[PDB]
Amino acid sequence: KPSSATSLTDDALMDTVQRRTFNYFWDAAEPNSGLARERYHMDGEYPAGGPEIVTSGGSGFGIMAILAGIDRGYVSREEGLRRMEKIVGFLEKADRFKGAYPHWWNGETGHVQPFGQKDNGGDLVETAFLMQGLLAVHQYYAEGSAEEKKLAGRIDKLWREVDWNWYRHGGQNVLYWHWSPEYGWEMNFPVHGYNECLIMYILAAASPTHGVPAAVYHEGWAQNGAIVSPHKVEGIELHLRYQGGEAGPLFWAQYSFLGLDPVGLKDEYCPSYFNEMRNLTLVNREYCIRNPKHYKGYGPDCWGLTASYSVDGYAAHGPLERDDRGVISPTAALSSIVYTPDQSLQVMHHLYEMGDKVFGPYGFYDAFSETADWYPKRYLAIDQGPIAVMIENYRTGLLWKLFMSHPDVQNGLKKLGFNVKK
Ligand SMILES: [K+]
Repeated sequence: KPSSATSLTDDALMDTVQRRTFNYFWDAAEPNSGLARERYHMDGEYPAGGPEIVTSGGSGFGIMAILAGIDRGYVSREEGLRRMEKIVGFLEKADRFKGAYPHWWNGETGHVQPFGQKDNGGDLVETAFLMQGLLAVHQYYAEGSAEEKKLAGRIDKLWREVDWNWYRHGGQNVLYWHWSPEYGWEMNFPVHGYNECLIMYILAAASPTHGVPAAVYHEGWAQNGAIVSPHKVEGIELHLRYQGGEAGPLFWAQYSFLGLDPVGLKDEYCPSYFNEMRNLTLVNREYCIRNPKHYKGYGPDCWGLTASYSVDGYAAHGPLERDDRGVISPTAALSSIVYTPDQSLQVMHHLYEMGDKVFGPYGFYDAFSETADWYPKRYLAIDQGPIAVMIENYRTGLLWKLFMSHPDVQNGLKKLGFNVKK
């Protein structure tokens, strides 16, 4: 029987979450650039950087959330195209470093906003998240209007300009995260797996202009098979060697899989990316259900530990006592809806039922601690984007279908030894 006291259906709940989370990128875009704000605080207080700072990677997630919105008629095609034109216009004029983008710009100036003294140039991980988004928009518009196709061409030129091979630091068989015109290679961070950065290696192999040999992946990312290290965490099998420990924060299951489709995905180092990321999600869920630190509210209907704002600032929360600060981040469980739908939907209903303190005007706020009575009315692009995109991927497979249709992406996957058997 229908009633005001009966719960939203899953579909109406997901619709509502998607509309609001889309509105984060649509209504709360930085007005000058059109890009995703790194952070947005309903309380108006910004102790560690303002809302005018725009994030390259977060904007990549956001443009995918916006694609989802165009496809559902949240906004018109025409409105959608005008936004894409604005975003691409900014990218064509903002600071770039060997065709890669910085982590942050000031949206009002187009100039790099450093994090700390030496990280004032290119960030290739962020570039990779931006490009994963941009290549999906290219495919959405490849057979569109003359105007949409024009925009797609401008994206293809940005894509072509990224010099992935530069970031090998003199032709080494690995990718470095950063490069600065001023400080060069001093950040010195070669990127080895497993962590959130797979899509970087895949896009580097995919580039039809400044692409890298397969050796860069096999030796650099996978370290000649060292990336394979089967072990159990919370009684659950993980196949991969996780950087810095036995597992990691849940976003590692998510960022590189917004456009790259994990379903039926395999390569030399993993017989199913889907199964691995599902199990990572289940390790996270299991730690929260066990709740060894006796935090309030953890359980089957409330789990999900990842990097986010935290009671004492910002922390890389994860399913290990050391990393558990009593803070649940909605993006963790919700962005894993593709891997664990029933379980992620249980969390989504339960969080929605907490009301205003957790579910705000642009969707779920970043993080909360029931134990600490800590409920910030604050958002981050990088936590918001994956909720909208992964809900869509579960519902229609939109972003996967678009990304995976890109002929360069296909060639990069073939070159690295990936196969898809669904
Ligand atoms: K109802």
